[PDB]
Amino acid sequence: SLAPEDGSHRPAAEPTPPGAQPTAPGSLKAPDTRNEKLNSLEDVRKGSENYALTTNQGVRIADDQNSLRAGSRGPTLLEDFILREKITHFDHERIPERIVHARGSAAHGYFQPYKSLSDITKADFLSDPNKITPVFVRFSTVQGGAGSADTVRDIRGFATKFYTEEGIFDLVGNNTPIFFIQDAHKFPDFVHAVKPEPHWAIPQGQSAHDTFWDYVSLQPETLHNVMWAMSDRGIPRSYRTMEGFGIHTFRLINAEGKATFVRFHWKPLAGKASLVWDEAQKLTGRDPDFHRRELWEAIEAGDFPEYELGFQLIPEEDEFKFDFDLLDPTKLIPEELVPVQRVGKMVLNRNPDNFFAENEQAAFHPGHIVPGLDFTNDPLLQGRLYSYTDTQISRLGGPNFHEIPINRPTCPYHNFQRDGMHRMGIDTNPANYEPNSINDNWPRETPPGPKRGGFESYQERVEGNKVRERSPSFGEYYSHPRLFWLSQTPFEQRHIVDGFSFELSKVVRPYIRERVVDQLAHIDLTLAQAVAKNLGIELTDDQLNITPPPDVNGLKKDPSLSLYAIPDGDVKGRVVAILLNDEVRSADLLAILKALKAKGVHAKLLYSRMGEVTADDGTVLPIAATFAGAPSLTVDAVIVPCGNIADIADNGDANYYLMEAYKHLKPIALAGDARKFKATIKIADQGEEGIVEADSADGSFMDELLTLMAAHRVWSRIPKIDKIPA
Amino acid sequence: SLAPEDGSHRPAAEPTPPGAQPTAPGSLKAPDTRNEKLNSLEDVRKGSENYALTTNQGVRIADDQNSLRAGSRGPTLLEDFILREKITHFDHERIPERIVHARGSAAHGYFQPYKSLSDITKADFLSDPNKITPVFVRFSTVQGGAGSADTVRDIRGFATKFYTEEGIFDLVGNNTPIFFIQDAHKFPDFVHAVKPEPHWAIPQGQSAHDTFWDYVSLQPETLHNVMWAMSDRGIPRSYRTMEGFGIHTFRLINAEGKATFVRFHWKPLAGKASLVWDEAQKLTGRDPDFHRRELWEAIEAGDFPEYELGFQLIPEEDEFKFDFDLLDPTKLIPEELVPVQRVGKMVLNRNPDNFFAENEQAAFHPGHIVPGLDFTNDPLLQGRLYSYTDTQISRLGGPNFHEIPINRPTCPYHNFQRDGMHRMGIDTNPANYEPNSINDNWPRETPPGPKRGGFESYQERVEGNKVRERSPSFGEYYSHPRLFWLSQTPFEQRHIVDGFSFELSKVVRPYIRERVVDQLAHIDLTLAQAVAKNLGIELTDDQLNITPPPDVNGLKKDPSLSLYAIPDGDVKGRVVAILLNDEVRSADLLAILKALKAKGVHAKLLYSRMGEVTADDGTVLPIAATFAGAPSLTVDAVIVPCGNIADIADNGDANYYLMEAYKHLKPIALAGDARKFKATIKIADQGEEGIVEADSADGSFMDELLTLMAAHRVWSRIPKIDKIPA
Amino acid sequence: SLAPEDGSHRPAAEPTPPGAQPTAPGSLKAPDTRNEKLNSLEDVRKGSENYALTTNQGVRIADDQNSLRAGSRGPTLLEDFILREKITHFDHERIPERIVHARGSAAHGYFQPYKSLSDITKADFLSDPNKITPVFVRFSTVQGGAGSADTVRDIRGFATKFYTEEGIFDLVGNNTPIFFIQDAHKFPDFVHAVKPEPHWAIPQGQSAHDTFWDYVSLQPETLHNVMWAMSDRGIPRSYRTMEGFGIHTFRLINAEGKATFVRFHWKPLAGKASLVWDEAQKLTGRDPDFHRRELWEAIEAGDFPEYE
Amino acid sequence: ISRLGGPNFHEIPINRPTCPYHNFQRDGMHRMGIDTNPANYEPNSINDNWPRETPPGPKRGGFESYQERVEGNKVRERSPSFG
Ligand code: HEM
Ligand code: HEM
Ligand code: HEM
Repeated sequence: SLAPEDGSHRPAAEPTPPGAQPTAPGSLKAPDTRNEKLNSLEDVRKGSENYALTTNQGVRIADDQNSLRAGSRGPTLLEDFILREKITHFDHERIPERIVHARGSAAHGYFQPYKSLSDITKADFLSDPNKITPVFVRFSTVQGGAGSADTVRDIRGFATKFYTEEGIFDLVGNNTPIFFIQDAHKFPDFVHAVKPEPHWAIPQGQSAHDTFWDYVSLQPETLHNVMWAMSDRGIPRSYRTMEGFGIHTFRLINAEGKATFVRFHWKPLAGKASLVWDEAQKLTGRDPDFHRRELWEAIEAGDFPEYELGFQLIPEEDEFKFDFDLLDPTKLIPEELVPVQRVGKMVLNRNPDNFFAENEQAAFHPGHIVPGLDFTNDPLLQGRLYSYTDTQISRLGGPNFHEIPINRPTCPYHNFQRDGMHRMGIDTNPANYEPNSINDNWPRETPPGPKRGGFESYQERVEGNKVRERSPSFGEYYSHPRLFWLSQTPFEQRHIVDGFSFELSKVVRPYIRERVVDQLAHIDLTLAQAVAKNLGIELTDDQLNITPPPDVNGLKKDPSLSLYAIPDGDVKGRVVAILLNDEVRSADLLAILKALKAKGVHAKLLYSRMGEVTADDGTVLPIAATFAGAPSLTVDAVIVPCGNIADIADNGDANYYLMEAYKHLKPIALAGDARKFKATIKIADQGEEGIVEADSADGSFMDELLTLMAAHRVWSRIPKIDKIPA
Repeated sequence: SLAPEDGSHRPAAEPTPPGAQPTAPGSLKAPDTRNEKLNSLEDVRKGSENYALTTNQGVRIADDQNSLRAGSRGPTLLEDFILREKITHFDHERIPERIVHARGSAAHGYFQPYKSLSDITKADFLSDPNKITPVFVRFSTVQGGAGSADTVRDIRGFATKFYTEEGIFDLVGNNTPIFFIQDAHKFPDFVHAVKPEPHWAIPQGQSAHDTFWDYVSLQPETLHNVMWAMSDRGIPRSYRTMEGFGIHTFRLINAEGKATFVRFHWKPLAGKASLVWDEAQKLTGRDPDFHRRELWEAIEAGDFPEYELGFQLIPEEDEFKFDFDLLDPTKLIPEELVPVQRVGKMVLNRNPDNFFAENEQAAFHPGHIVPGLDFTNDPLLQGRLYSYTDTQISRLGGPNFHEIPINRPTCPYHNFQRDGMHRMGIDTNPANYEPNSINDNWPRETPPGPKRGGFESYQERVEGNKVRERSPSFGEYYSHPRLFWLSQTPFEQRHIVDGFSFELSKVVRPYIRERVVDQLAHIDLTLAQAVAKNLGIELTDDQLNITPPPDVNGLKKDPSLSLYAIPDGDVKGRVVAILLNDEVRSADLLAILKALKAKGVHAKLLYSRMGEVTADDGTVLPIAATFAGAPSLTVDAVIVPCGNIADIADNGDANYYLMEAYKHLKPIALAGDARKFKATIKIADQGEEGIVEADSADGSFMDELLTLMAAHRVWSRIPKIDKIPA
Repeated sequence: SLAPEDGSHRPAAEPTPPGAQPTAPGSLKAPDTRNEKLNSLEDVRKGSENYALTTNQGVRIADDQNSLRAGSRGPTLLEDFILREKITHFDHERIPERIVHARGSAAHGYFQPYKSLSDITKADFLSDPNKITPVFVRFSTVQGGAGSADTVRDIRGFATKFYTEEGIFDLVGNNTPIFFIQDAHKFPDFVHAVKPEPHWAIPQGQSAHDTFWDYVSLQPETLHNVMWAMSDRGIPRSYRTMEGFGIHTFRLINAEGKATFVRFHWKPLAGKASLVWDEAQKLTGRDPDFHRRELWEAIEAGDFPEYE
Repeated sequence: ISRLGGPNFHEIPINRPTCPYHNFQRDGMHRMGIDTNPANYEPNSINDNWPRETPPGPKRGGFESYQERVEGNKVRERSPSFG
């Protein structure tokens, strides 16, 4: 039952493009990629080659194919301890998934700051540009279970665990800069409304159902993050191509004791990019693991996810200087008013070895801060501080979840806590309490100070009566959705209209749709009217006369809110499909592959069957996938070289591949006789912006395609796609 | 610094006698003691001296005395993550106790065979007299909770984990050679009957209640082990002075495939010794931790518990040679018929560092066997095989309880099991199934063989129908109880009678007592009449005429069944109380301590207050405890030196000390005017056997006392003790 | 039939003095003692007389004495679903004990006010003397495990659950009027110092050990409750003869919104009474269930524990 | 047991039998039924041995396994008839 004689079962332990080798555990794929956290996990890494199969008690197994029975056709016997331990472990494999963010994908990496930030914070991980901090990052969706699809419309989580010399700091953020609700007390109501409805547990991974829109229509504080979710921000192309945000205002505390308010940002160095709805939704069917796969394969290829940490900083004396409350997590701070200061870079450069042990069991919690940081009274942040530790208790089995290897600090940890389920650490301290004399009071408290000090809270003044009451300053719900709307390009606005229209069409109770449209009329009447037209709703005279909400501190738009208004495209790590024929013109394929290689763009060679085809010069070309098996959904652009085009000219899958790519706004390039495919996408002979065509592939043809790919999608084609049957 | 300036907070890291120093974690008390398992635990041992106090995430704490509040008389705030982590861990410290044997005391040690047993077993741990195998041993009671008392009347558990090079072997035995029941189906019934009654949860630690004796009276198979429990075997002096037994017949399998039946024995090298019932019972009140303390203090003193492993071996062809079924766990194999062959020595030489992490979390299970051993169809053993894996699941939190450090093998273990709560090992195998080609099928099965082979079951023939039926050969209940009863000394018989008499007097429903007396009359009429007289019950003419059961294979006694018939007294590690007065004669004390020291016997110097006293010659004498503080129950003998005897002659506690010791059959030695105490225990002037007396405490005064100690207790005193008001 | 012909296996369902009859579940000893909470539990009470022995799935069992085997001296078979269920249930009977107060004894009863307290509180259970509120009360020690002894020297817990028409109110108190420490951040340190020491898990049920006195010596705020514990308050004669206190100042709030500060007390109508030390210590050996037994038997006798 | 939290999963409403169920099993996490039987073991006399075993019969009888003949040696072996 062995491996093939040629060694082809084992992936090369070097960087390789997606599809070139089977994927593997990180420590086998990239054994030389190290950091202090990855090294610390070596105590618990288990090999396998050359080892005997055993029970968990170390007894070697002779026959792992059969249960013990009284005769070979007889009953199974109770005394088969080998069968019993294997089946017992299997029967207890599953642990509860996370209440929210159950679907997620993670990797290891490292961070380092660009310069010391000691004038604004004493946090050790930001004190020295040459001090590197290992990280572990998990990206997630919010609503769906751990077996749900990746490219759903949803907010995404972006959680980073920094293993610092002064403790673990978890920055537990999302990919939009606000949340849906203002006070943690409402979190279970909001989550219950977006999650599958309770009688039948439908729908998975979707906010397109009555209960979500019922809640939104009755809680207008949700409308800002709803706008984000209905835009193409809700359907990122990759976890590499979305922004992150801590949402809450936190504090930085320097060695002099000065507090500065801060909001955290991650900027993707691969740039911002999103799918379009129909593409996203079909990809949940054709590849429900698309983002998990893309992240893993980018790290294997050396296309490491990179992100810049950024801080918006506000001095303490400017707390009340905006027209919204800084402590309101439904409000963003526009970068036109407070710029994001660049702070450091994070690089994700190694995949885990075992998804369950490292990803599934990782525990992130925003209460895990370090000296030099502090909280604020944001009432959503305040309630989060209760929930992360308590949940990690039923999910991970007990109070020792910090001893699960992925969660362990790499700095020292010593205290008087003892026992609890699955206790690993064996304490030798004669004392388990303090103050004690019997161990000379060790381990000891440490006064706060500029470095290596004990944690002390910032001594914020508190004055008020004990109340359950929302601050009046939080009761403004429409100005930030309007600012967002007006900062989007015209095509992004169209996609927001379509996202609300699609979702509310799936709400069965028509009055809920009408109440959402009335909320939209309080944001922008153009938006309201465009959604109402798709729902066959007519706005009333009163609704047409609602006064628009005020500008946000004088702003009419802020272009940093748009994905696309400011070009930021980076083609390295993108992928093109190359549709082969049985006699490819090898000069075209040479020119194509050379130009893609120079820009770090990968190729996938597709055909109508698997195996190999031979080019005109004898080059044998292995086929990555069939046209049906790896649809246009999964690539960024499509190139069709010349050769024997008659082999594929009448193939329905090949023609549909181009039609889907065209409808989804992807760049298409056709060389030579492949130009006959222009006819299937039912447009021009003089050509069209977005379709690169030439007698042969070459420097100029590839340059033009690569420039298209740098702009991500061909937005100009939008009006030509409603007629295409695809 | 809170430690005293003179360093007297820290115990000496060297062997010291009981009470000389405070006790400590084993690796701090005996850092030079090692073995392969202790060395492998080093990676999870945590120190304390010189480290900062932190959260579990490694953040240094500055103030561990106060919660975060809004003003120093204000409400506590939810953002106090340091308080929250500390209270959350504490809130979750407890795990379920074991269903039975919840009260237990454990130690590390090692085992070595005296010679290779390869002719009868291929078990690696028995293959070489130079091969030393680490062990971890837990002794326990059965019925009471983890917080119940040590010196109850009960069966004791004796469980040994051997960390072999071919797997963990757990020998999970008790301190009697049979069990109460024949088939595992009845275990919940028996245990429910012995355990506190379900309406009110009384009594703890005791079988002296209606439900236990109701079950016994209805299930005469229980009578053999009940006889053992009612004897002084139910009240051992120490875990170091009891026997252990595997109970079941197992098999040894050699390299040629030959099976030999085997029953396992532990022989205590300190000899056999037990308390008397009134002493045991009072000790549960004065020191409920007396056996746990004694085991720990013996190891800290260097009085290491030592046991010889022995095998009773029966050839396969002798399966049916006895009057009873070898597979019946209510029958013993008399050592007159099959002698115990010595196999090796186990020495327990290190205490744990942390009781919870190493004792509470240890998991022993008799299904953990290694190549060279195998099971038999004993129907109690068969059912045990189901129970120990399952229970260790709710108890220890999941299917990865072998990764808890004390449970881990020291030999390699590799397999395709994955996940489960609290998974520590991070598997790098590309495959999690076999057969596989992707990892060339590793880890791989191993054929059985003479050494280092895979486990294969012995191919025993099975023939019969699927039935729920007890074998007729098991249906004999009285002959082994009678052999036991006949093998006892007269004083041991008297204690058995008194054990039954006391227990049945606590049974509230009189017919249950009557039904039990009827079962006794099927064993031995003398026994049944003596118990009946104590209960005011008169035997009928029919009961007086029940034919005794037959002898066992012609035996009418076997002295190996008695604790005391064949003297095996060791005094090393025993303890003597020395009662001081305010002006002790130093020449007496010097003599006493010198002789005790030469024989390895400990002393505790007692008085009517703490502090010190001064001898006649000015020597300062440190007092260990007061008369009331360390009662006679806790020592093996009592010595009173001369001096100012009028200081203590009318001290009620000093008098009571001697009466208690006397009642409990302990040797008592009186020097000089300490002979005035004869009147308080009613001793005549010619003296009496068991009271050592003289003008001073030498020539042969110490030799006579140490001779009485070697014989444990003064049995011949028993007729005199009923008069003494104590 | 295994019961004796004369029926002396079954205690009479009428009050009887301690030792006169075997003790029995409450609903069999006193079937006509009722309150709203005891009546609401009727849906989950299960009987036994005249019913067949079954699996948990309702399958009747024919032989509850033997495992299924291949021949009557053969190996046990994995298809024995009856054995498997019965052993699986037994293997999971235990749950974690309480972190503190693990040893306790409980009874049902009821509470009634002497007068309407509406001028000081709007709490509905205090609003009318004819309003009866069921209670369930658990008394406990603090340090020992659930199988430790009753007459140790310790603080005792006195916890009452009031099943009111406006919600459950739990009054979770002890038998002395203060506690050992000031701020909850220190609770795990104090409890760890009083509990059995971590290396060897001794001593059970006792504060007479180095780490407790270490902490006391270093934390003089403890000294007041230590005084109480070393007095005979630390060794009550019975749960019926000790006082109870909520310890903390709470607030009462009336219908006008006025707050009054309040501390809560329970006064034993049987009076206050304690053991002496040598008697208490010896009793932990002769009857470690002494307090649990005394409470049960007092109720079976009609000597109901009463507290104001 | 691990999925549903303990050995009393039969008392979760959807899993409950609609016929009678009585036995001597007790306790476990999440125990809903409050047993009033003085006995939690059998054989017992203190409750006249109830609940009681029921012999097999044509209707409403105790379960008994069919007495199939077993013959062979203790082996980990796939029957050749399955190959
Ligand atoms: C700004 C608003 C919030 C953001 C950005 C946020 C972000 C996230 C992210 C990214 C995760 C997944 C961490 C991972 O990958 O494992 C998560 C999990 C969780 N969140 Fe939050 N969340 C927010 C609000 C809240 C609120 C208000 C609560 C409850 C009061 C909460 C309770 C949870 C819980 C229960 C989990 C599961 C944690 C676990 O099992 O380990 N979240 N959150
Ligand atoms: C010969 C008869 C038996 C002997 C000598 C025996 C011995 C022991 C001993 C010494 C322990 C304590 C191990 C330790 O110190 O942790 C124990 C625990 C246990 N026994 Fe047995 N026992 C016997 C029969 C049974 C049977 C028939 C069953 C169930 C079918 C059973 C179920 C258990 C369970 C559930 C535990 C607690 C295990 C744990 O939580 O780790 N015992 N037994
Ligand atoms: C005046 C001070 C306190 C008193 C009077 C008090 C009283 C009690 C009582 C009577 C019980 C047992 C309830 C029962 O019978 O089930 C109990 C249990 C408990 N107490 Fe407190 N206690 C106090 C302080 C604390 C503090 C400061 C903490 C933690 C910060 C705490 C945590 C606990 C916990 C964890 C249990 C176990 C509860 C359970 O498992 O159900 N106690 N306490």
